Amino acid sequence: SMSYTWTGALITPCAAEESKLPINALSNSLLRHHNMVYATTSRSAGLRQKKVTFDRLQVLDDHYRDVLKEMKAKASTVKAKLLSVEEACKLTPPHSAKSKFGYGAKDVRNLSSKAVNHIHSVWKDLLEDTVTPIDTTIMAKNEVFCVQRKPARLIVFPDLGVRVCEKMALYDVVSTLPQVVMGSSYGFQYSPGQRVEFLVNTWKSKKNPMGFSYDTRCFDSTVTENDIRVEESIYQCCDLAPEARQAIKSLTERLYIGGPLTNSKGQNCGYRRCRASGVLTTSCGNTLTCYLKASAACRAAKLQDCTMLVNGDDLVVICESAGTQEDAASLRVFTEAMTRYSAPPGDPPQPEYDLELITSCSSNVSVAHDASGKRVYYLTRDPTTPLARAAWETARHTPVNSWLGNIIMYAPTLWARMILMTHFFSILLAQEQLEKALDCQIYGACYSIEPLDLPQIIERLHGLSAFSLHSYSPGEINRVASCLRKLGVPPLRVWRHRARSVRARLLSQGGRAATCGKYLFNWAVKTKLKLTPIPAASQLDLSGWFVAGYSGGDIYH
Ligand SMILES: COc1ccc2c(c1)S(=O)(=O)NC(c1c(O)c(-c3ccccc3)nn(CCC(C)C)c1=O)=N2
Repeated sequence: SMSYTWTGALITPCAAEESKLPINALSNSLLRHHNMVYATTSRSAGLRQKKVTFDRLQVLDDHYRDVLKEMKAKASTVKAKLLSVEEACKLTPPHSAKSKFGYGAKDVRNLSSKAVNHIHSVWKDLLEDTVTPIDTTIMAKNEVFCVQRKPARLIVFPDLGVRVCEKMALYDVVSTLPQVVMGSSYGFQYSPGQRVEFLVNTWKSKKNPMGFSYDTRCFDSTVTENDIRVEESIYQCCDLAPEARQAIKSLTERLYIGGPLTNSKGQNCGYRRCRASGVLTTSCGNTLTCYLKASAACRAAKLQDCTMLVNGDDLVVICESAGTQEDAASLRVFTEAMTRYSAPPGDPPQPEYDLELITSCSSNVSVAHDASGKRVYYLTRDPTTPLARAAWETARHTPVNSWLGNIIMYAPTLWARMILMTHFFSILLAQEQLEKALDCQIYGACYSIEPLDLPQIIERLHGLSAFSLHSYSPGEINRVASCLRKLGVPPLRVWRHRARSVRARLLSQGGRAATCGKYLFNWAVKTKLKLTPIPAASQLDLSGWFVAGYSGGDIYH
């Protein structure tokens, strides 16, 4: 069937949207080429509608069913708990979109009786009714990039009351099942370093390693009614409370499979027969589905000792080469299979023979050296989007603070230590706002984070190594440098200078601020202070930071 059908009503915005980067007194210290940075808006959603709208054919064979049966056997070992209304309420982000039934995110969080009542009545309707399509809102995401212009991405989500019910029903499943079904292929169980560890061990466990990422064209749109029912039959394999079995079947029929789309104004826009981007099971379902399809395809294309790493719609395979000609021909077959399974490619896939060239989850493995001279592997990416967003966040307060997320996930990197950290700690000092907790996203989930805790976080996730890395590779250095010429970011000798000031200012405050100066900015000085383990390190509740994926699933931890 058709992924979408459209009545012709436009995708409308809530507030005014800004596409040109806002500029303040801090901007020029980061970025001169302001017109290179933009925010997508509802206004360009027609371009997106065009490309995500197509017909889907699907042809499922034995490799496909065999693997599905392998997955179900694992899922039948899983036991999920039905969350309480209160518990699901606590998992709602504070900035989550308000209900049309007259209550909001905070009324959910602080547990007001009006919100709890409506939620209960939504649950009860869910238990009694398994057919009635559930209303959803379609919006355009405001995201920020550098010119490469991309149309706004679409977000489709049900009402706040449904979103809470989803959590009651499925939060435990989507946190627990993916790991059991897909084992070490489940990308979201990994921190950055654990991911490098897995990619490196996988790579080097092959005689002659060949790897490739697979870029599906609009994964969401390629997901069919079949796919959604299949993944439901996977959820159903779990040991569940009778009320959870029921809610899951009903949410599958009324919501996950398809449903009407309403704009922010109340007008009807059309109908959806593919994955909704804004539901709880978005991450988990895409993952299970991508894995199911790629595992089968790898069999259909006779790939040798193939190892998969899956994150939502993001897929990378590492296997044994047969030479460039047989490798070239293996992937076309792999891609034909994926195509039959309704997962056609964007850019066709290309074999890589050097791990550092493999881009997956928008990151690559790279190498630098620790204080001992001991070669160390770490994860990095092209910093263009991180820096484009840092620019936006320099001038505008935002619901999610990506600069802080980028420091947590990309601490060992050159561009995150020398730029992100220097620039933003410089800003927090001027506002005296070091002690203030900020919101940031990790694998789709919102975390409230105190900047002063960064050293301990970084030590826990990356080891003291991360405060000592040096002699980065020429490929990494070049990309960072080339990215700065593009954006008009000051050269790295300026940031070193700024960082000496930023560090000394921090040392002066004493306490946590001086711990920040000592560890985050040790790189900046000629004669370095000695970095030992940190007393307060083993105090943070880092449980559930890298358990599962939650993107579009409206989750707060
Ligand atoms: C639609 O399916 C998805 C596919 C891929 C997804 C995600 C969803 S995600 O859960 O939004 N987060 C990430 C993700 C990040 O959010 C982030 C990230 C970046 C900056 C700030 C916070 C998180 N980083 N990486 C790379 C590092 C890890 C693979 C070790 C990511 O892959 N990737």
